[PDB]
Amino acid sequence: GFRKMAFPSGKVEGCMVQVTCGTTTLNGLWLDDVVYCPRHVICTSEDMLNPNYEDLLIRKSNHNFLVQAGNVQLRVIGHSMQNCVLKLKVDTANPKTPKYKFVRIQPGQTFSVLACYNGSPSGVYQCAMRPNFTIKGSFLNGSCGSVGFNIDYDCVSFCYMHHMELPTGVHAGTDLEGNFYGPFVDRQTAQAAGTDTTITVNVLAWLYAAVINGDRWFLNRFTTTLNDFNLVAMKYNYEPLTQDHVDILGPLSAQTGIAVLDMCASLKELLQNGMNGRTILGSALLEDEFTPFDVVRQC
Amino acid sequence: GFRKMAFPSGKVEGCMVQVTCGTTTLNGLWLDDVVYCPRHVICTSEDMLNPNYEDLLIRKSNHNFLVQAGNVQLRVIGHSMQNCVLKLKVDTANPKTPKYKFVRIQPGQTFSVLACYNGSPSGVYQCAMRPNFTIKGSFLNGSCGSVGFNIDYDCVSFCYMHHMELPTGVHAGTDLEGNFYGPFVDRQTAQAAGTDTTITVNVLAWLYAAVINGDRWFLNRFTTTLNDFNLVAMKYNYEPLTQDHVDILGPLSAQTGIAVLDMCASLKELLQNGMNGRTILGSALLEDEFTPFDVVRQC
Ligand SMILES: [Zn+2]
Ligand SMILES: [Zn+2]
Ligand SMILES: [Zn+2]
Ligand SMILES: [Zn+2]
Repeated sequence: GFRKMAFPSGKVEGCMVQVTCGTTTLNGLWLDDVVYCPRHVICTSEDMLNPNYEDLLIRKSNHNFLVQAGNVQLRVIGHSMQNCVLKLKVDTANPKTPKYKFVRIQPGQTFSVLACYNGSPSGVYQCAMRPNFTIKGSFLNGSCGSVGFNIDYDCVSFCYMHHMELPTGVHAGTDLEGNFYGPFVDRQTAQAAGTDTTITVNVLAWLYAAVINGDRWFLNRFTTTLNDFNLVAMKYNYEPLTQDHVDILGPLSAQTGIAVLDMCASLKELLQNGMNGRTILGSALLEDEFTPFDVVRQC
Repeated sequence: GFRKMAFPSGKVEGCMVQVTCGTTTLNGLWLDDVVYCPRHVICTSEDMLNPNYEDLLIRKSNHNFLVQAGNVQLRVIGHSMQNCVLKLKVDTANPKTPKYKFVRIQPGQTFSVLACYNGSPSGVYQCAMRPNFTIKGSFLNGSCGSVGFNIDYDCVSFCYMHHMELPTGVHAGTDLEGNFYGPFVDRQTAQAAGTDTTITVNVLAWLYAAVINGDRWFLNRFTTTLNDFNLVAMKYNYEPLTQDHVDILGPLSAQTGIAVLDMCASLKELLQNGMNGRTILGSALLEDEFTPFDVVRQC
């Protein structure tokens, strides 16, 4: 069978802490002797309208930051602002610190989010960095500081920290060095996401998953070319397909005996004719939040 | 926002072990001094055509069972068959054993699956016990023994262990005492799932989630009665709605200001008119794998 699957979240659960500074409380990421959290923990609600973060951070010293792991306080002994994240140096290294790296991921790639509330993990789900650098997530109040990650079996690649819901109801945040994905700033003002487009190479990987799992009704007797496939992609706001994308689809092509362009042709007719009320892998729409790697691990 | 969300899987990752007995290797659940796994670990491929499990298990002693946690062997010192599960008593209690209970869940309830391969957690996803007591999962070879669970913040309720893919491609397994959900037996023969029906109370909870999250186009100016709502339910293979279901939807009703029957009326027109190509919460079909409790925790 085939489902949207997150990585196991244990190695990250042991890294989540609660951070308070004033009445504002959000989640933090404790790795070695550093806790990472979004800087707007130092902001009141009024502050968020137009924050001068350097100035706000000057009125704050170490003892203003309340870092808690379960029922234990960690003594802050140094604070820094790296872009939009606060680095709270503390006295004790996290004993549960896995091997980890910080990676900025690319639009179209997927990661797992450990959704947290006041330092407590509440749930885990898989999601994708939309092309317009937003994510469609699930972030209640106090979920700020929740991190996105991938696990390549030994170490945790941290790639996301949640900072904001935007007026569209969609989600924005940073890498773990504090740089926003996309044009967003951690301020409570109007901010456009811009047009979001379907992750074409992912959609194709899904169809390949479908074929592997027995759903192959959408298979056609036509074929197509890449440029003419892309002429329909632009029409239906799909990312243009490249030869790289064709190569990544290679192993799925080599398993299904279905050439990439032949799949591009069936995708073409689904886009120009719709899906007629039928489903692929139990979805009535074209699914773009599985990378070719995601599909491969499930097959 | 709103996504299908699994529980944090750390407390379960530390319980997964690998079990071998012959060339057959699957996953096990190590809690206190007991490892639990599906009994057909004692079966060859030939055995599975018509296994006499008591007889097969007699030819097996303790030293035939290879129980491994990462790179450590656990000495088996007693073996039992409880229904369709093997209870491998071992010498060392699992140090990471959380507080846990074994619960048999009810059709329509949801749980998280920690999908594993040879004792290693590979991913986690949320799913529902379909009314016909199957689950639509993601189970590669060697995923047998993977467990389903809920976490009620302190203890892990284990409710599922995967035993079988059926000829439909759908999934069947047992509670942790070894009793199949549904009419299925751990034998490689033809086995019908029977007609699967939509989990009506869940679908309604989803619409309530949708309303809360801003999608409310499906709201109508009609209303309806419960029996006439159910007269359309039977037509579209939906579980009949009861007063209990209405009560569970209560808090969502009290939050949305939308009476349950008014929602049942909008559901009625979606079932008899379809969804016209639009989406609710980004789905082009009616979603039934969120309980009212699932929706409530996300709101
Ligand atoms: Zn925030
Ligand atoms: Zn690594
Ligand atoms: Zn098996
Ligand atoms: Zn409990």
